Amino acid sequence: FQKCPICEKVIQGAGKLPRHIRTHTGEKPYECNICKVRFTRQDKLKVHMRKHTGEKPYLCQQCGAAFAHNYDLKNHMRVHTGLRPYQCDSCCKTFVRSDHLHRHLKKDGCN
DNA sequence: CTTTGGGGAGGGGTCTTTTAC
DNA sequence: GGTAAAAGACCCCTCCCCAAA
Ligand SMILES: [Zn+2]
Ligand SMILES: [Zn+2]
Ligand SMILES: [Zn+2]
Ligand SMILES: [Zn+2]
Repeated sequence: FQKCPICEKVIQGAGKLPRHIRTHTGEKPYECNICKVRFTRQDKLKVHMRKHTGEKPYLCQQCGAAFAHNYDLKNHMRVHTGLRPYQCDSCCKTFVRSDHLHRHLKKDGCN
């Protein structure tokens, strides 16, 4: 949509350019009034408030288990299916999180 | 020794909803 | 009444870090 005036990086998000250039300041305008811990963006503050309020919006269809994070629900699925989701296309190894697969590719030669 | 698994964080994208023109 | 930009809601990703395999 538009280009960053500082880092000259293009953002495809509509209206997300102000969000990007606000990170260069380093400010944390959003503050948790309970724990006095400040975050970078409003949505990050909102998910942090789930810790204090105890809300568990993510539900398992069959288990009924409630989790505060989407990935926690995804990990719970692995106790039902027993399937490790991420797979390396060359070394034929499996991983339980996406960054673990990325770490394997960068750090090791896979083979 | 290296590798794995998870917590917490920041950073971008898409869809929708509000808001300022 | 209409339009476009920003904010929200939620999604995804990787990185730093470190007990635990
Ligand atoms: Zn920038
Ligand atoms: Zn808090
Ligand atoms: Zn379940
Ligand atoms: Zn591999």
